[PDB]
Amino acid sequence: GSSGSSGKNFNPPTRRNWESNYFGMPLQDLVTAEKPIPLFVEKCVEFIEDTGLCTEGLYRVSGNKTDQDNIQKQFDQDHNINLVSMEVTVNAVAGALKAFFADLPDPLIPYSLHPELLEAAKIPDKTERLHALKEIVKKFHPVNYDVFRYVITHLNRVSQQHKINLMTADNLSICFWPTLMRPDFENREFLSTTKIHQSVVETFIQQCQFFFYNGEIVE
Repeated sequence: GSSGSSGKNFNPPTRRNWESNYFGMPLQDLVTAEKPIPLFVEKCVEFIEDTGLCTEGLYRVSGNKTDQDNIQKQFDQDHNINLVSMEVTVNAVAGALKAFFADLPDPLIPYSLHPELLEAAKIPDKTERLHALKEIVKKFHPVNYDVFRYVITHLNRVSQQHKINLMTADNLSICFWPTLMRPDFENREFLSTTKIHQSVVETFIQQCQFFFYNGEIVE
């Protein structure tokens, strides 16, 4: 006899910027007809609201970054994760939510709707301005359109209690400007137009309800 074991040995593989078969594929592929909106996003949105929507600058202030690391990682290795169970800091979940949009292979807003969004934002008639933006947002991809709406739907809630999260529709519209649209550092190489863009985004949120909800025109 005298049968004794010694154990086993091995070495882990390599690691690159990231490892996932989703990043490469477009959202349209990642998501399904049944659920066009990505869980990750929702889980992050519904979470914040559930854990109270009065977190000082949920987006403006993130605090730690490591928190987001596990948020995306753990979620990657396990889609059945429970943010609540982790008991992380709202600020964290907030950032992780955006990061996703930043990873997207393409910008939420297409280049074929850049001038269309501004041309409808510079409109004099307040009402018309909302209508044009309500009809233009219809051209938005049937995959991103759903999300874009869900996201904003939450922002509006944050702007309401800005007195707490010190964040208004305008502030949020800017804090999301990066992802929503990531132009080239050299955006001044050509004629510069009035800061109408910022207004566009901000507007959508402010009047994000009137669009469908038909809520009175707020100010």
